[PDB]
Amino acid sequence: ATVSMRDMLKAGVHFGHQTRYWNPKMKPFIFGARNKVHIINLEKTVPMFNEALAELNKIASRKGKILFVGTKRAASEAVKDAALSCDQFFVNHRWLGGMLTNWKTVRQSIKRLKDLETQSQDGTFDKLTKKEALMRTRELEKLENSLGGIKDMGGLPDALFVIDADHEHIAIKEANNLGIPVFAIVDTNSDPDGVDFVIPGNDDAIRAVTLYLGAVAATVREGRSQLASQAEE
RNA sequence: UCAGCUCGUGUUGUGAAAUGUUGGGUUAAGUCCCGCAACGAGCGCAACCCUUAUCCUUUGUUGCCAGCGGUCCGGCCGGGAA
Ligand SMILES: [K+]
Ligand SMILES: [K+]
Ligand SMILES: [Mg+2]
Ligand SMILES: [Mg+2]
Ligand SMILES: [Mg+2]
Ligand SMILES: [Mg+2]
Ligand SMILES: [Mg+2]
Repeated sequence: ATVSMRDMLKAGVHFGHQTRYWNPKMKPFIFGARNKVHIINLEKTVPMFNEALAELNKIASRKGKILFVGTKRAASEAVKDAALSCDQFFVNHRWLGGMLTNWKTVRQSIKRLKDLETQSQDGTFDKLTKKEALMRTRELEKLENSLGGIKDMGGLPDALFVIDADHEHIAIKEANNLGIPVFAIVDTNSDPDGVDFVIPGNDDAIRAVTLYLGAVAATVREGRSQLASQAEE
């Protein structure tokens, strides 16, 4: 695709963790070690990323919903920006256990967030007796921080794209439970067993994270434009 | 009158069960915040009730007497609404 080994090398995709923290299941994707730090095999990274991008493009063309999951402090704002410029949904703060498997309950929180936003736009807060308004705006802030990116999702997504599979093991487990395909960036210290589409690469570097997110956003934009509530655009 | 006791859905365990409800703080309080495979909800806590402590408005008799006028010195009388 558009991404090539050279720009991943520039970003730092090939850097992993220290050898003592590795998961032995990452041995096929590990190229070697330098200064007691693993080096991911970009020669394997590139085609796997291309295949994941193609599958994401197909999912977007079929009018599917893409959930971008990443809550690390180095990928939160990047994930939010990618999802916003891609018109898909995101979770960039702490994943609530049961967001997908207990969606019938998380829906009520989504509705409460919508109602609080409507009240804020109305102006019932200054009608309220000050302390109640402060409590309600604090609740609005908390609900926006938690479920801001899935407010308009309206149901289970058709695909998850995850940064730091190990950090988001709960989301990946829920997606495996529900049958939702998982594309994920898997570092050398992570277990790739639950991931349908593994992309070995650095998940701690802001440059690499932005590279992955930009490629995914671009490919899903093309996939969406392929249908766009029409025949072919 | 102790701050406790539970449920739904989700998740863990072959199972009895567990989690939530534990943890760091804080409170009279499972009180509240932060964290967190939990997300929410109910009965309890608190508040809504009565009374007491301050002020304002209205009303002023059988209750009151500051300014007045008398007076048998008793708000006693005419009055006054302070
Ligand atoms: K056991
Ligand atoms: K339960
Ligand atoms: Mg990493
Ligand atoms: Mg208990
Ligand atoms: Mg218990
Ligand atoms: Mg309580
Ligand atoms: Mg808790």
